[PDB]
Amino acid sequence: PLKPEEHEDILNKLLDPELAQSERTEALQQLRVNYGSFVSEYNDLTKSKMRRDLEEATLQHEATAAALRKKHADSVAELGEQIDNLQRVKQKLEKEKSEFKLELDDVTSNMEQIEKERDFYFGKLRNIELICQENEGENDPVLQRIVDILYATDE
Amino acid sequence: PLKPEEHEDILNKLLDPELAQSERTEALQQLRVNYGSFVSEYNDLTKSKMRRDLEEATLQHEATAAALRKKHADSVAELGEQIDNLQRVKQKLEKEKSEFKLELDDVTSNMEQIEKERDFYFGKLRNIELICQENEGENDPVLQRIVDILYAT
Repeated sequence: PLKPEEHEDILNKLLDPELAQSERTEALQQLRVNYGSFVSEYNDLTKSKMRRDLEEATLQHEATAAALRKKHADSVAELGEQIDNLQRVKQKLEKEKSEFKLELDDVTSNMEQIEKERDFYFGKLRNIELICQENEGENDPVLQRIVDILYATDE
Repeated sequence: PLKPEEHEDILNKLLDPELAQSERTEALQQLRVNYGSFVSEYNDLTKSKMRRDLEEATLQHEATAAALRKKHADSVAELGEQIDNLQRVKQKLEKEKSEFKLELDDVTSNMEQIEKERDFYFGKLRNIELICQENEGENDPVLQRIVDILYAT
């Protein structure tokens, strides 16, 4: 805003008639813009008019802040709910991961005992078969019964 | 004072330099008291504090929205990183769960066979057992060897 100082320098400038027509025209513009945008607004401005204006800015700012707050809050919640989900999911998977983890070797080293049981027996059979063939020339009908059991098949 | 354009009709009186300088000095004498009145009204304590008040209100509001936006873009980043981690851990547990699962599917089926083989063999042994009890009325030394094998530890 043109301080009373600066305005008066312009009015003494324009006083002199032999001032250039580029500086006279420039100096009255200065006074045109200056009056244009603010002087003119203070032609009406009542202490009440601009109290309401100031108050309305205030309302508008809080309304704007509040809407922003609303938005941010909804976003944070949604990120939070995804983390909760994933966590109900981390819980559950590492549960079954462990529930599978040795049910697997409950059943597995169950097995490697049922293996050497199989091998225990298989070896009894291999030795019986041996004996059988040491005495195969005898045509022993009982031995033949036994031999026929050994090589009998439905594995 | 001067309507927005009893002002403007005088910025053009002054424009023509051939105005007499006894009514160039009047048209400026009026512009000068106008401004006198204007500045003392612009300078009014209530109106000036209201001017400052409004200015400072917009500033603080801008400062505050900025702080709120930042607090928000930091949160979302931090929550972002937690969410991605929980997904890469999710995928890791998914792999681990099913690989344990697929191994017990292969190893479960793998021993219902081995069992079948065991029972097959035990059956044979039981068969051979029954024959040895039929013929221990004669007592072959060969049979005794077979019996000895049946009951070994």
